Amino acid sequence: DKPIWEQIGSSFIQHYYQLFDNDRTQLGAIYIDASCLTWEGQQFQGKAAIVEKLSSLPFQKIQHSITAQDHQPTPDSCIISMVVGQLKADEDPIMGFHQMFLLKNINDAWVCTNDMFRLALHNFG
Amino acid sequence: DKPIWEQIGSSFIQHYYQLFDNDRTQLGAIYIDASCLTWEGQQFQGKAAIVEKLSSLPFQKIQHSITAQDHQPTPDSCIISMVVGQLKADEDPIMGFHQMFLLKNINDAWVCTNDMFRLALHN
Repeated sequence: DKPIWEQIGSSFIQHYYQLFDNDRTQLGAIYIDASCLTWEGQQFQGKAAIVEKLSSLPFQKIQHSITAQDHQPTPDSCIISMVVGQLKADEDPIMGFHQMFLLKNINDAWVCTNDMFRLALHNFG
Repeated sequence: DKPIWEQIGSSFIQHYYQLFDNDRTQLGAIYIDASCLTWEGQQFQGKAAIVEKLSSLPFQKIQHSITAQDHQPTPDSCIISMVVGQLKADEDPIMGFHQMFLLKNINDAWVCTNDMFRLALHN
């Protein structure tokens, strides 16, 4: 009785972070040539540029934890998902993050066409 | 200047928060009948339900400030806008929030088809 979009969105999220936290050089499998990534405000178009950027991050170990995830179907048969959570890389402070994914079913598989990620900064005084 | 999707997206965000902060019962103006909202994990389907929920919020006045806004175009001619910010309702403590919008041009006008909102935790 759980909607298809929640089932698919939840499984996609789990798989994405599993790949991210263990071997991000293998993340291309979930993107396509026409994909777009926005990381910390910077945009990257196309699978090649996206995998290059993600693989390039100066972290040795990364772990994501999901606080909440919401999924909805969109008018063009896609699935849109919003994730709020925390992340811990190396010995950097744990920080919150927000991420959005748009999934489309192509060739009988759900892949990501749009990925937007932003890490929270702490507001100092 | 800014890419077309950032121009449209940033203008939509301004319209949405201006309506929320100044006359939220008129928020229907930026939705369509089939829009969907998930608010603090609860889903409100259709413009009627969405506008009733937002109108019903237990505060008289609210002000939002956007601390970061990111926008992307999609292959199917839509725009995704991702926002982080702070808000203050009446005399309550300032609270952080995250919101995401999916926009589509329907009947020659950009409108929101999907909206997700979450208040910042802070355990």
